[PDB]
Amino acid sequence: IVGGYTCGANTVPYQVSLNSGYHFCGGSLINSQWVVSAAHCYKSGIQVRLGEDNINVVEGNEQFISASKSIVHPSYNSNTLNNDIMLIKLKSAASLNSRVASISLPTSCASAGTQCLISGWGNTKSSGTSYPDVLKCLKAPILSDSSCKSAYPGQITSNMFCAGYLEGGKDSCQGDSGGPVVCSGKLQGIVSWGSGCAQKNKPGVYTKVCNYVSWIKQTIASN
Ligand SMILES: [Ca+2]
Repeated sequence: IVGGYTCGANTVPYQVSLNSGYHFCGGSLINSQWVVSAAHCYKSGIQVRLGEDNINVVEGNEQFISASKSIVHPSYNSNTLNNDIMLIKLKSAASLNSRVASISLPTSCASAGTQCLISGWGNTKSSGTSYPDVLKCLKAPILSDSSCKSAYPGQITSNMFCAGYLEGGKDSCQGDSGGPVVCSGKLQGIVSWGSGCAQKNKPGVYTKVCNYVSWIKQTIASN
């Protein structure tokens, strides 16, 4: 997250870190057994880390749970990042508490202009590289579809939305991928892509989770 703030330990209790020997992507706990992330974050051998603040220190509220299954969307296209969503099943149910909690899925899609909370352990520099140890947060508005298409002509599908600040300076970034965009208490986006981070006229692009609720529900009913 570039231009964000320190969230505060466990104040984003649905935020997970996906670990394969190191943090590589975020995700969102949607119930005791299931995490939503980005398909482009797929790796074999994922351990889901819940209750994290500093990902390099055991602070006492973590639950580390292996993935048993990962399910990339049937129509994910890594070339265009269309359908950039994945489900991860945990080997055992998380113990839900004040610091480890699920986030609601949407019923309706989010409105343009809504201020959402984006969070992660990704790079905090727009030019160069610095990865934070503690969880970072950013408040960012959903941009209009017209504005998003203008920014990335020929590349925005109906399953994507833009959010952030066209003047630059505030965005998600590498390493935030797969983590949440929460709007009115619902998981409305997944950190997906963008040209660079926090660059002028290049806002972040996010998977539009409300297009996937029927797939999420039937997949979890079946696995
Ligand atoms: Ca920790």
